[PDB]
Amino acid sequence: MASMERFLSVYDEVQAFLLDQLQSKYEIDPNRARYLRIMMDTTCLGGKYFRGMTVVNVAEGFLAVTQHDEATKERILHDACVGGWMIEFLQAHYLVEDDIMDGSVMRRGKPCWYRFPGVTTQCAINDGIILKSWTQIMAWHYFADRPFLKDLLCLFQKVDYATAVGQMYDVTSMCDSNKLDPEVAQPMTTDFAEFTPAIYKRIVKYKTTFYTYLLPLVMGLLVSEAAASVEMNLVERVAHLIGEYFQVQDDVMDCFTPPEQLGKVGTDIEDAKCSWLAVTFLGKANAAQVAEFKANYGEKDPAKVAVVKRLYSKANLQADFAAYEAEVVREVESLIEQLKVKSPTFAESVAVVWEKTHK
Amino acid sequence: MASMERFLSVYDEVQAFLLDQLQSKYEIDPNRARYLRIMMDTTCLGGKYFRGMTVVNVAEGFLAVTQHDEATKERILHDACVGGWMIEFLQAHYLVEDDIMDGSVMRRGKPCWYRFPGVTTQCAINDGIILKSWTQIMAWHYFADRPFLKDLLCLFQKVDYATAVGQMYDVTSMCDSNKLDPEVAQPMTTDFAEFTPAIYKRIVKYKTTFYTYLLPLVMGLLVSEAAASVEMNLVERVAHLIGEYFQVQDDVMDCFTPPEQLGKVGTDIEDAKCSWLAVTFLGKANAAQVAEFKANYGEKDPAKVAVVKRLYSKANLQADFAAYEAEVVREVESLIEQLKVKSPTFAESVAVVWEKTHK
Ligand SMILES: Cc1ccc(-c2noc(CNC(C)C)n2)cc1
Ligand SMILES: Cc1ccc(-c2noc(CNC(C)C)n2)cc1
Ligand SMILES: [Zn+2]
Ligand SMILES: [Zn+2]
Ligand SMILES: [Zn+2]
Ligand SMILES: [Zn+2]
Repeated sequence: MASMERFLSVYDEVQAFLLDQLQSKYEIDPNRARYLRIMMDTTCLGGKYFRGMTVVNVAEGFLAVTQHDEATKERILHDACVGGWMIEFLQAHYLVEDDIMDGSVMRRGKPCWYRFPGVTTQCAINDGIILKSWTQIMAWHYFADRPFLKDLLCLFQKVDYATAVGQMYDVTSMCDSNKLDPEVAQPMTTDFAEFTPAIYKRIVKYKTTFYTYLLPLVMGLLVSEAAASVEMNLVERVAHLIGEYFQVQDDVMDCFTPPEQLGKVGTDIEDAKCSWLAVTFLGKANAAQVAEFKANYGEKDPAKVAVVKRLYSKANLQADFAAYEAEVVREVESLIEQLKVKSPTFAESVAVVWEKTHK
Repeated sequence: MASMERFLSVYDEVQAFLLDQLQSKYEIDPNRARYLRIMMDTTCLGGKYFRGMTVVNVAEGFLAVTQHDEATKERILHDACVGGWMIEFLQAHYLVEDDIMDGSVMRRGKPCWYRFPGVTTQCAINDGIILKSWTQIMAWHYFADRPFLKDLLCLFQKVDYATAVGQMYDVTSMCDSNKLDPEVAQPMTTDFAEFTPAIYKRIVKYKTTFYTYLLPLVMGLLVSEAAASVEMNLVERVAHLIGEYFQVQDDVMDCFTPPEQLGKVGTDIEDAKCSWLAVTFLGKANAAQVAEFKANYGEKDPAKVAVVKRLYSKANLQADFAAYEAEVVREVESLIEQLKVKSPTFAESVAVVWEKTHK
């Protein structure tokens, strides 16, 4: 059976299971069941399933090199699908809540969930909450007597928290740390002294890399009972690296990719985002350019936003990007190499992820 | 050591642990640490700790009748405190998010967390997320090799989901189920055909009773390894009952308790809440009263809200309340009785909860 076909089938099974359990154990009525079904489809379907499918692809890899009965192969593949869906639903949770937090308009060329006329922020905050509880209902039901249950839940829990800590670093990234105070409305930074590579790297690592890269790879290993074909410090380093690279590209596209293709009008300039472009720009600008940057950044006035774009184009950031890219390629290949010692299968799955990321 | 003193001490220890782990493992900086410390104190302290302290009080009960070394007594009491705090933090999560959802103004005579000038909805949604992840960080750290870890996490997870399902029943309680549709803005009900005792009881059971009553009692039993001194169906029924009673009283106070004492201006009338008062009023009104109810309910126009209050006063709802109260007292005492078979200690703790609730 092809992997996508399995993964999509498992969605319909898990949806049926969750909705049926609401009826049999939570006294739900059909109209509310239908609301949550539509919620689930609208927030969880329609992407490329990179994160979910990685869990499946990692598991498929170990299946080729490990002796198993047929029924075990199926159980492993089914576990990989459910685990994959746990990450997609985790992602959907974060996307629903982030869009509300940020006052976002569109997501995947369609309106954000909270904007749907019969949803509203009042319901959508809680719909996002339910998405994440669904990930745990899946794990407890499907993996009830799996040996990996404890480790899986512990990992998931750590990644979730990292993500939320990351979101916090992200939403406060235009503030001066020394001014943060729940009592005092927060001004945007004037100096941009916290627009550094290290500070940037901290936001992306917590906000994105743990749930996008670390979680699917390690979940793959857990459902395959293969945590011992790898050096966990290595899997960490390579994920944080591929993950960083991922965010550099979406920081670049937020700026220089028409809103048609982005599936979203970019507002990193006007949100005064600590993006790779602003940081890298500030690491190479002369004094007159830094002053012009500061006079325009974080302003919706389209004219000021077109000034920030001008400065980035002028400053030749594509050269910095290709330099970054060359170094990331170096480091990723070296890490892949170090992964091949213990597992060529796992190293090949990390190679396949990095490819999809790069292209 | 007195129980409150222990419980508050354990707060300072758990706060220190969580903040220290952010620094040592999540690369946090001191100013963000201070933000989250203030967040934690402002959202989690200041209440009566009924839910948290019940876990402690249940555990104290079994300590009197069970042979244990001193070090075990302390470990059990310490576990009860941490578990208690897991419920307070769960509650804080729900209060932070509900206040945002509902556009609430005050909570405990102080502004809702999201209203604080240096917070904003953008941060407060995520602060609420962190509150709930903190409950899991506590459990995994403090209860890492406890035999009850699995059961505790499973229970907590079920209660959390129930609560979120409950919130959903609550936020959609003024809609007609047959009209719910994420595509179509939701009108308030015209007929009030879903303002029934059964429908009311469904909202309160999911929204409140699981986290407020079931969770503290069962968590008490789990940390005491005493799940076998009770009949779990009984503990369920008595909690759902005391819990329902709880909501009937706060539905009454939302209306007839000055905002000074409530710690919050009530808006159940103008939110068109399925409260006990509206339901009970509709179960006894004549046709002219139902029509007047319908012409005023769910409207901020204070004059219309004063009409709804008039109708409730006229309709003699206090008599219905005392009738309800007499029946709840009957049923609770009968359940206590059925609990005494297996455990007089547990039955006495359920007696102590019901007292605090009643008074
Ligand atoms: C585990 C994992 C996670 C994310 C990705 C990924 N995300 O976006 C892309 C493709 N973005 C190109 C088309 C610009 N690949 C791949 C693997
Ligand atoms: C386990 C648990 C949970 C809640 C309560 C409770 N809540 O509020 C009150 C007191 N409300 C009176 C002063 C009107 N008792 C008690 C025990
Ligand atoms: Zn965001
Ligand atoms: Zn972006
Ligand atoms: Zn509410
Ligand atoms: Zn209320």
